[PDB]
Amino acid sequence: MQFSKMHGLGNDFVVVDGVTQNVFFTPETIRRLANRHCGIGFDQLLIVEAPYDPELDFHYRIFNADGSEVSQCGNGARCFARFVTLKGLTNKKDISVSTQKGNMVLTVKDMNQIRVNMGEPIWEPAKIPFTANKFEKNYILRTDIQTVLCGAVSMGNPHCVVQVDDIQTANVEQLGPLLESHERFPERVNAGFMQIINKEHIKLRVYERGAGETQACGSGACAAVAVGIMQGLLNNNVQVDLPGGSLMIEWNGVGHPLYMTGEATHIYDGFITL
Repeated sequence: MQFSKMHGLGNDFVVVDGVTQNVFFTPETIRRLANRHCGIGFDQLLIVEAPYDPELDFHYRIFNADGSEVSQCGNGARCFARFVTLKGLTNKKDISVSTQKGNMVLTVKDMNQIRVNMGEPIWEPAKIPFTANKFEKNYILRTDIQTVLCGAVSMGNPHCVVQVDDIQTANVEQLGPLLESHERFPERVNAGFMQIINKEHIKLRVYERGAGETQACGSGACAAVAVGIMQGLLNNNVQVDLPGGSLMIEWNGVGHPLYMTGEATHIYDGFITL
């Protein structure tokens, strides 16, 4: 079985062409391959599978180094785009791929960058879901250690954004878990902590629900910029500085989809029996 190693936003992946290969991994296998000393070594592994829908071009499923089939933050979306074109699985500049959570449209820019369409951010409280009387630009959340102000959005997963004085000293370790599993969030939520530098530049740290703080969470970057733009604190087209890397977020208000631009680098190709 042949594969290709790539990386983006501090995370290195192992992409596999499951469209022409009948591959199938089990938690064990993945955990074994994910081993940096006895395996291929990688943070995540995604498989390019055929979409059983004439509407979509491809379908893919990311995997945690643990072997669990994750599905959040739209990770490896650019790696999938770059891989799919490099190996010549398509020739279209615009690709419609689906994941465990809905789907998205990616476009390969001439700048070799990959622009992703995350659709329009959902604000309806009950549609996030988030228990709130009505929509507010600033919801008051109360935690055991303190009451905070935040914004709630939705790309497909629930998102809670909190502004901080300094990204490095943000009590993410304590507050993150507090917000992640809050009662006002029926299905938990992704707690994002962002620090505003300019009206077009912000630093952020996300605490993925059921996972915790990771290298980078695409979705989190989108949500952060959304509330920022809705709050009128950020301009359209904002750069997001995540621990793993940077991202170019674009959005022109309600009635417009939210675009997320980033890049993926191909390192090498490999072959492994079984």
